[PDB]
This record gives sequence, C-alpha cells and structure tokens, in this order.
Amino acid sequence: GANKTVVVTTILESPYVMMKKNHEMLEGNERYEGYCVDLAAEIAKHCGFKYKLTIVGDGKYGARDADTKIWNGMVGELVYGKADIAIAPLTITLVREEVIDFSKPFMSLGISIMIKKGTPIESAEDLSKQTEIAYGTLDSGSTKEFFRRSKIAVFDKMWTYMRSAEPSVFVRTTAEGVARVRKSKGKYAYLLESTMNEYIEQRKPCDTMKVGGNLDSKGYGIATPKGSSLGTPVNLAVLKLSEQGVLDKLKNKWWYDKGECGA
Amino acid sequence: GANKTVVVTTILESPYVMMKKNHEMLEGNERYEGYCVDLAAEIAKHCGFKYKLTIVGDGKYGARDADTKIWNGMVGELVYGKADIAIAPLTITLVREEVIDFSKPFMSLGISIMIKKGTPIESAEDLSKQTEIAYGTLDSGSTKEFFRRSKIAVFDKMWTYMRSAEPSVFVRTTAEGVARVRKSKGKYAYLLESTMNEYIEQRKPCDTMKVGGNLDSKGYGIATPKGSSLGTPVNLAVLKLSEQGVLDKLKNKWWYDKGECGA
Ligand SMILES: CC(C)S(=O)(=O)N[C@H]1Cc2ccc(Cc3ccc(C(F)(F)F)o3)cc2C1
Ligand SMILES: N[C@@H](CCC(=O)O)C(=O)O
Ligand SMILES: N[C@@H](CCC(=O)O)C(=O)O
Repeated sequence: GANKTVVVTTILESPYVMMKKNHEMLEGNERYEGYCVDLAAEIAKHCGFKYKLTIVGDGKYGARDADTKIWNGMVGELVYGKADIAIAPLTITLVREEVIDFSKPFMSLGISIMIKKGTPIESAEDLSKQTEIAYGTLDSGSTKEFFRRSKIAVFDKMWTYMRSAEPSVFVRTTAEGVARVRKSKGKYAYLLESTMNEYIEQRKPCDTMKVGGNLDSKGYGIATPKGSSLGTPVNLAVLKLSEQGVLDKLKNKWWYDKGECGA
Repeated sequence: GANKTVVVTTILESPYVMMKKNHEMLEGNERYEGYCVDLAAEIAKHCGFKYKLTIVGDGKYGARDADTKIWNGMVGELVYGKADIAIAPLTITLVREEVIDFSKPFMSLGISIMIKKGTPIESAEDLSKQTEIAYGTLDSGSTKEFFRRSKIAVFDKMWTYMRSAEPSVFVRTTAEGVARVRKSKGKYAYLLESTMNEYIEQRKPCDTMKVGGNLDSKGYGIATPKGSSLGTPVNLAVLKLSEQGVLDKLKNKWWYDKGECGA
C-alpha cells in the first residue's frame, strides 16, 4: 500500500554507528553518526523512503537459540517484524540467508587477530599451539559460529580451547574485547572482523595490531525480512553506490580520514 | 516440471576454464579443467542437477549494444534462453543485475594494472599523466564499462585517452592483452581484473607484474535468467561452499598451487 516510515535496526559499533558526543541535545536520526548512518541516508534517497534509526534492543548481531529456535539481535528484529531493514555490519551467512534477505555485500571482511602491540603471535596457528595467551570472540555473531562449525584442524583446535576456557574468553561487545586486549598486558588476543580490527588500529592509544592473514572471505549485506518489497530496490541501490564510488568514499571518510595513529 | 540437464555457459579464461591439453581425445565436461569447472561440479552436486558445459559462442562476457539493445556474450545467452546458468568469472554489475540474477559473489576482484617487468608505472595516476606507454582493456566487459562510465578525474582522463587511441588499445581476449604486454617491450600496460592479473604473474615466462592498488571492489557471481528456479538453490550452495572452505581450497588449487615463478 501507501509508503510507511521504514524502521531501520542497527548496532552501536565503531565506526558504523555511534552516538554523537552531543546526542542528548539531539533528536531522531541526528543523534547518530558513522558509516552505516551515512549509508542509511544514501539507500533511503535512492529507494525514495523515509526512515527511523533504532538501535537493536538486546545489542546483538543475531543468533538462533539451539533449544528455543528463537532469533535474537538484529536478525530477530527482522524475523519477528519489529524492524523493516537492518543497515549495519551484519555478515552474510547461510543460517541467516535462509531466514532473511541479504543485499549483495557493501563491504568485505574476514576474521582476523587483534593483539596488544608486542604480543608474540603472528597467526591463528601460533594461538592454537600455545596457552599462555588467552583468546576469544564476540558472543552472538558470525565469528563465534565460524569457530564452532569449523572442520579445519587449527580452528577446531581453537574452538575446543575457547568453548572450555576459564574464565570465559567470550565478550558481549567488540569494545569489551578491545578493552580486554588493552588491559591484559599481551595475555589476551581478540578474534574480530578485519574491518573493526583496522579501524581500532588507527585509534588512540594506538596500542593494538592486526596480525596474520584473514581466516575467511565474507561480506556485510543489507538485510530485510524474507520477501519484503525493499529487497530488490535496496540491492540495486547498493550496486549503484558501489559503481558511483560512494562506498569507497564512505570507507575513506570513516577509516583513513579518522586515522589518529599517524600515516 | 521434471528435471532437465542444465546448460551451463562459461568462457575460456585462465585459470577458470581451459581445454585440457588432450581435450580432443575426451568428450563432454571431461574436455575442460579449472576453477569454474570444479565449481560447476560442486554447485551441481549441492543443487542435485546434471549439466553440460558449453563455451559461449561469441567468446564474450556480456555487453548490451547501445543501438540494438541486444545483449551479447554469456549474459546474452542467459537473456535469450540459450543457457540455464553462467558459471564463470562474470562480474556483478548494475546493468547486468537488472536483466539476470546473480548469486552472492564467490570470488572478489578489483581492476588492476599489469605491466611488463621494469615498466616505470606504479599506478593509474602514473598512466594518466604520460603518453609513451599505451594502455587499454578487454572489449565487451565490466572493466571497459567502468572507465567509460567513471566520473572520477583520473579514470575519466584515462577513458578519454583510451577511446581515441590509435592503434586501438582494446583487446578481444585477456590472452591478447597479456601477449601485447609481453611483446610491447614495456610500451603497453593492460588494465584487467586482479584475479587474472595475479594468476598470470605466477606463470612462465614470469615477465609480468601487478602494480598499484585495485581501482574498485567487486565480485563474480553465478548468473541465471531472471526468475529461474535455480537462483535460490545456487545462491545457498555458494554460501555453503564459502563456509565449508571449498572456495578457498579451489582458489589455492588454481592459483598458488599452479605457481611456477617461485615463492
Ligand atoms: C558468498 C558469501 C559468503 S558473501 O559473503 O556474499 N561473498 C563473500 C565473497 C566476496 C567476494 C567479493 C566481495 C566484494 C563485493 C562488493 C560488492 C560485490 C558485488 F560484486 F557482489 F557486487 O562484491 C565480497 C565478498 C564476501
Ligand atoms: N559482523 C558479525 C559480528 C562481529 C563478529 O562476529 O566478529 C555478525 O554479523 O555476526
Ligand atoms: N569479469 C569481466 C571481464 C574481464 C574484464 O572486463 O576485465 C566481466 O564480467 O565483464
């Protein structure tokens, strides 16, 4: 029928969406800034709709409970129809693609290792063959799933360790994993997406480092409930933005341009 | 209705599809080898269909004629229903996505520069600010389109030169562009996808080099005629193969493992 204001679910995750420092003196979409804020603006213009940014209530990306089969996070919000579109760093996975539609990816990533600077680790293989340095992942996300489902020897080795490690090596938010890297004096490494890894690397206090190659090749896509009218228009808009250079321009804006660790 | 042998259009393009040296003493699919041959086998198994590999009659990727509006190449073959699926290094573009369905990408690429070794060029900017060294692209493809449609200063500068260069700087096949790089004594550089650039770099006579960063970020997707029943199954199979590590394994097989220029 007649066009509705589109409800957008997203996640507070640097540099994609952040509360502006002065958010309290602002209302609506103006409260927020970052790569996915800007991308929301572009997609909305190109598909000709009005929208409201809403941070995902539980603060999670999206995972199905093995028992209940209930989806949580931003995926949950699409699945149960609380939100019309998710515009966030949400990784295209098989388990998600079956319950929600994904645009072609708007940004690439792969799983990667953050160390505190000077940590004697260069790779995942290094992590797997030692125990002095603890390591983990975000909860409720594609990185955790990757390790749990991996048949590859080293990642299976890593997963068997991580699932049973005491204290827990898993974290609620990316900012928590980073905090743990920075405070653990080289005795914690964090497994996170290269995109986030690279952003943080170029942020004060400039004490972290991405090491080794990526463990996989995947992408973020814009997600809509299965069969939503927004799917096709959103997918075309992503490819047009790609082809206009907008995505690279936005990547430059929120990564390189934000760099505060020198050249 | 009842399952038909699926007609697969593909292109002779190293290392994706090649005639085996002994192809003449072979019949059917067995004549061919390479990354997309193997990927065809996997997709077919996972979607449970039988298929016949056919090389695209005109040897082109796919471009619409400005006058007639006729699609040529593998895109043409899908559009006019000569083929049921294209399994090849076929770049996801906006103009193609409107006339055919694309899987999520199975491999990434970006536009890149091949030089003969010792050519005093490190970038696209370098190419644009000189004239002694000629440069071009493949005909009938996404790289040519990228330059023609670019509003970015340097690529617009490059396109204005390339479209009017005498003799023609455009080539019919990748193997022709490479041949021209190798025979032109450093006086030709070739603009081609990084994937192809990287393969050739590691092939005898080991006289070529990828220089500079990629001009864009795009991907290859499996393509089907718009609304084909194969679309969704093929798309899920690509994500499952990604997640099983098959795609990386196949990338290793046909790139690194084929390397004959040392380490
Ligand atoms: C196959 C799935 C795991 S995925 O996450 O969708 N595909 C993975 C592999 C890959 C390859 C290239 C890219 C980069 C990119 C941007 C835009 C496009 C376009 F061509 F589709 F438009 O391609 C991302 C990914 C992630
Ligand atoms: N992008 C991930 C979250 C980050 C991570 O898992 O490392 C997801 O969509 O689940
Ligand atoms: N992959 C390209 C062909 C190679 C090129 O244009 O450089 C296409 O699909 O058109």
